[PDB]
Amino acid sequence: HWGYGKHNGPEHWHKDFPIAKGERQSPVDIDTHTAKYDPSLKPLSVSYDQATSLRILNNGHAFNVEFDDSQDKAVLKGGPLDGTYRLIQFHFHWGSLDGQGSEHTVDKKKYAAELHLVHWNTKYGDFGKAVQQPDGLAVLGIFLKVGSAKPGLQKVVDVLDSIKTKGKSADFTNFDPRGLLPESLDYWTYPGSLTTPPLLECVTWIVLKEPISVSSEQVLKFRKLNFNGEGEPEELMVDNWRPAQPLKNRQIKASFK
Ligand SMILES: O=C(O)Cc1cccc([N+](=O)[O-])c1
Ligand code: NI
Ligand code: NI
Repeated sequence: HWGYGKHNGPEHWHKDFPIAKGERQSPVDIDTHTAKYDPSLKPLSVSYDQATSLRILNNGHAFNVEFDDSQDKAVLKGGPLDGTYRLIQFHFHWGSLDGQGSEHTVDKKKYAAELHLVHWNTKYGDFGKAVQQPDGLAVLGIFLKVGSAKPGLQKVVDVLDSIKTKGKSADFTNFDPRGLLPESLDYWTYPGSLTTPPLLECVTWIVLKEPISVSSEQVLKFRKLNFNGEGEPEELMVDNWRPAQPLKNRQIKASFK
């Protein structure tokens, strides 16, 4: 019964999941000066025109916007990836304050939040099987800074009062995740892991260099969510980020010079 506190937070997870101290854990600090430009990288293809959003769920640690992943409707290809990766969900990690919240850091800089678009490799047939493989997932990570509002985020922000507490869901159809992407698809990539239990080492991370801007008011609404279930004492859903982990024997590659 894990979480983000003093008593059950990241620094405890290893007792249940020894993989927490593994060789390819995420997130990491991205040292921009030491990431090497890789000309082998094929260009990134994000194909979200046919996406079908279904539902938004407060899972007790974040909220997930879930997609129909029963066909190739929203897919990621190219970049560092071999093959086709299907969008299953996106979620965010965020802070109690604007000065923290991202999982990845960039030269030790923390952003206010980070958006994760989670995709699984179709060669494995479903998500559950994909997470058992070293190349099972591709997560597109996008930093959020506080400034101007992000218009394409507002639909997400407005429904959050309907999923305040753990286990609540709401219909969330017709949402276009294209409206959450920055202009540039320049990226860093490295092999890593999920950042909550069970911490599986199944992720090719693709972290975009260009952040999106969201308003103060938008992020404030994320911080009104609750970790707890309805009828339990209120614990605001904030600081649901794992800190940077050791890079170990990995290289971070850049798609750009
Ligand atoms: O890495 C995370 O944010 C945690 C996590 C936990 C469980 C599933 C996830 N997913 O990527 O579908 C992600
Ligand atoms: Ni538990
Ligand atoms: Ni995540």
